[PDB]
Amino acid sequence: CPRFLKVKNWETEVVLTDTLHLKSTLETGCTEYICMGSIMHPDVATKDQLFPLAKEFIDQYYSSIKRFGSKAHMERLEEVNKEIDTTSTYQLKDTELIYGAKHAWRNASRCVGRIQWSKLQVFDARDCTTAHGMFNYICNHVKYATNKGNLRSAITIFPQRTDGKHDFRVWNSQLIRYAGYKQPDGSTLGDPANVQFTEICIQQGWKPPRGRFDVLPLLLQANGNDPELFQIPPELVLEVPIRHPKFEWFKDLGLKWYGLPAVSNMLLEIGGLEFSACPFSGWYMGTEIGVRDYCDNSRYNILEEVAKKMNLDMRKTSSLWKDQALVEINIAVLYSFQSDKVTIVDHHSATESFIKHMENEYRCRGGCPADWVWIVPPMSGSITPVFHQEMLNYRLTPSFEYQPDPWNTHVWK
Amino acid sequence: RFLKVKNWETEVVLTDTLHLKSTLETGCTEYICMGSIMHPATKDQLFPLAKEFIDQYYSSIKRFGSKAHMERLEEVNKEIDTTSTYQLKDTELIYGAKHAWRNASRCVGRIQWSKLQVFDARDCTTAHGMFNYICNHVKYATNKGNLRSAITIFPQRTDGKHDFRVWNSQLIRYAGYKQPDGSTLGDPANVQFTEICIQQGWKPPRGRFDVLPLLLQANGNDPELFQIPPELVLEVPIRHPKFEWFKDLGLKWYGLPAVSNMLLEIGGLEFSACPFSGWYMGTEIGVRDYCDNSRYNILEEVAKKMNLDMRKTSSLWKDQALVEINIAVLYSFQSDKVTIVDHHSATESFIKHMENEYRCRGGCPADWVWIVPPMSGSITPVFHQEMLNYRLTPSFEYQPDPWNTHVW
Ligand code: HEM
Ligand code: HEM
Ligand SMILES: Cc1cc(CCNCc2ccc3ccc(N)nc3c2)ccc1C#N
Ligand SMILES: Cc1cc(CCNCc2ccc3ccc(N)nc3c2)ccc1C#N
Ligand SMILES: C[C@H](O)[C@H](O)[C@H]1CNc2nc(N)[nH]c(=O)c2N1
Ligand SMILES: C[C@H](O)[C@H](O)[C@H]1CNc2nc(N)[nH]c(=O)c2N1
Ligand SMILES: [Zn+2]
Repeated sequence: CPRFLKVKNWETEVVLTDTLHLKSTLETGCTEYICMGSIMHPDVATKDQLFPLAKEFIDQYYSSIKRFGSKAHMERLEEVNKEIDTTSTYQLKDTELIYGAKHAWRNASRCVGRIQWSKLQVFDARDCTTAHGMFNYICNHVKYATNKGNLRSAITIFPQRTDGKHDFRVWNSQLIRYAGYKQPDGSTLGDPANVQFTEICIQQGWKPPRGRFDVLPLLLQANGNDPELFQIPPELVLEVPIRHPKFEWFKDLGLKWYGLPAVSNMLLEIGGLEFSACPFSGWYMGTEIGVRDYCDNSRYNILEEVAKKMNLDMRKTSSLWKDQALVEINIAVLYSFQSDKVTIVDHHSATESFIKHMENEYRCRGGCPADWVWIVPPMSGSITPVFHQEMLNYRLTPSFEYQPDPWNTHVWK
Repeated sequence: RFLKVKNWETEVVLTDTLHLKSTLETGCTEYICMGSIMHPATKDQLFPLAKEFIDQYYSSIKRFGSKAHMERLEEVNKEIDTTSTYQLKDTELIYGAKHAWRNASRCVGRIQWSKLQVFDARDCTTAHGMFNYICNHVKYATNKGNLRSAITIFPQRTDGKHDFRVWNSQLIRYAGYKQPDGSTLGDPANVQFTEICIQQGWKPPRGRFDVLPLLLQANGNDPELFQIPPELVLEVPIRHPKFEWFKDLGLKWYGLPAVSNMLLEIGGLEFSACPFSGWYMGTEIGVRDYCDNSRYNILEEVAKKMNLDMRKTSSLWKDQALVEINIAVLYSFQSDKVTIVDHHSATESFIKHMENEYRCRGGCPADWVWIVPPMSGSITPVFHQEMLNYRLTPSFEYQPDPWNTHVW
């Protein structure tokens, strides 16, 4: 590979030079003859697989703290090496855990919020043994991160994978999400994205209120055991009713959303160690709710209803009634969060901050991997600066990864 | 291997085999994706390329290994041997041109690919000739508002010193002027080209929407200036169906998007001059041309007139203004009976096209970064459509601006 790759911004003419891509560790899925950049997704580590992965990470940590080649560095290498030899795995120090979590975020190509990467509260839950204990750790996380509306980015990290039959898993895709219910007539109540998970919860014993915005229970698996249900205390679940600054009728739509986006189904990989339960949270970009959650056809799908209340001509697509309604909905989401003082960022601010982050990263780190397809917001793409910015995408480690759904793999006891 | 693409909204899963055919590089590697980067002969090289193309042409007309097929390969071989090149048949030319369009991974309008009027201009020898061919193209394609896709193909490259080139980036574009106070009048995208026209003798009206002259290079000679006859230039005054004040902005655009700086490659042959044209998707003008910061940049002016609060970005004043502008553009073109497609309609057609191509051809190369419209992305079906990008030939390629290579 070429040592220097250039990216250009076609709006500002600014040219950046990437050297960091040489540290790329895994495959993107693309080849020389085909690009898979719009594909959504294109038994444990053996001792010999584990050695060089650990060393790579340890070197990286010690390089970051300006102690590369030091006695403490060489000693840590030796201690790790001996641990893998005698136990087939190793345990990270707290400092290394914190560094690795922050870097998984820093390395997340698809995240437009990474300017904040170094400000991440890390909770070490590696001493947790039961699903009840996971619940306790999770409640504390939610309360800390919510902070009465002044959100704080955080991650809680449960014990790493051992033999793969003792995995810790949060079965929820996010800590807070709304139930979806399929009706006998084929219609869907609540959030259609969550129907499958909802059915599992009901089967596991959950009594469903069967409403439109029912906060799902936690379904928590510890040490490879069967998962257990827990209700999050409602006072810990911060929600915002959606209203519009001009349209008095908007509140009559009865919409609301939760303040804390807290993804709980990813896998954190550090130094070849695998943390299958590592729920993390930041705060929302408005479009996540206003465009995707509300206006996707396979989600809440509210465009028609809003357009009708806006008295728009909905007969021809060329009237842009959809686009017109889309903007008002996103105005409403941002207005409601700001009014209740719950942290949220609009897509203009977020993308402008990302450009500055990207430029800084190129300066100090020699690059910043970015997935344009994900970075560009789902509305008004070209009026944000990221649209015009060439990006290079590649995978650095530590990283957040997708993993299979736990109900697909779990061995029921 | 067979590759699958999934639509995440419909859950439809298509299977791509067509990608196995590509031999050209994309720029990405196993470790680095360049999907958002805008830009990632000899007898010996020439014959296999010719052979590949003849083969797929005769394969496409259901006569692979026919008597005609064998003879053509032999004929082409002799011609490359004895002349260092070869000439396409008319049929091959037309097939080649339609397929370059079909294979254009960045084009959302490809449902139309087989409907393309091909104007053969390979007998052209002078800039005056080029002008004549171009006028006929514009007149035919414009068709009084009922636009018709067309391509005019000028003689292929020989030694590189005698290229035919249309120096304009589009046949019809507006001039851009650098003002004493450092601002720009008209279209900033064309400031450089405009300056070259001025220096070559063009007397500029110095307005906001001055139709540029044609600057035409034939056979490697110095380019020459021509004024397109105004009656051939269809333009649309932009008004809004609800905001009576919108027409007071004095905005307009031309009806015919006619890209003129690309290179058409067929069977190893290079057509450095091949202006082609279709019709507009509204966002091209309403989002990019009008609202890009580096273009006409009208958002602030429009938002003023809408009396929006422009203090905080979270008011989404830009997004509001953007929608209204695009409403105006569509309404204006439609009211004037000038062909235009909205991004909802176009992306919808593109999905149907993809379905067609997977069914009959085994896939469809597509560049999601370009296919998804620059506004309202995820409320169009292409946002939710996984796409595989790969390079098939015949193709349209970029080439350098002629003023960076030409000696006078
Ligand atoms: C602090 C404010 C943050 C903002 C505004 C933000 C913004 C975003 C947005 C808008 C996306 C696209 C999500 C989607 O469309 O589904 C995203 C993706 C992502 N974010 Fe961030 N984020 C923040 C914090 C975090 C944190 C704290 C982490 C981890 C420590 C993180 C890691 C990721 C990852 C791994 C993805 C890719 C998600 C996927 O592939 O499904 N982000 N972020
Ligand atoms: C008939 C109606 C057509 C529509 C609605 C349409 C639509 C579009 C749009 C919106 C783009 C993106 C352009 C940009 O953002 O700059 C594009 C790209 C492209 N189109 Fe089409 N198009 C049409 C006809 C054609 C024709 C007739 C040809 C050639 C024979 C063609 C070949 C291409 C190529 C090569 C690109 C890529 C341009 C580049 O790489 O800069 N299209 N099309
Ligand atoms: C349909 C689908 C969607 C997704 C995106 C989920 N990722 C959301 C996410 C992740 C991290 C975030 C961090 C901050 C924030 N505001 N939003 C964040 C949102 C993944 C997989 C599939 C599948 N299959
Ligand atoms: C600034 C820049 C822009 C571009 C995109 C031009 N693509 C226009 C185009 C091409 C073909 C079209 C076909 C139909 C249509 N409606 N519009 C069509 C518009 C490429 C290179 C550079 C550079 N440097
Ligand atoms: C098909 C396409 O890859 C898919 O719809 C992607 C596009 N870009 C995205 N970008 C973000 N931020 N989030 C998404 O879910 C998606 N979906
Ligand atoms: C940097 C990025 O590749 C560039 O801005 C692209 C993005 N997608 C695009 N898509 C279309 N249709 N037209 C464009 O000019 C661009 N520009
Ligand atoms: Zn790629």
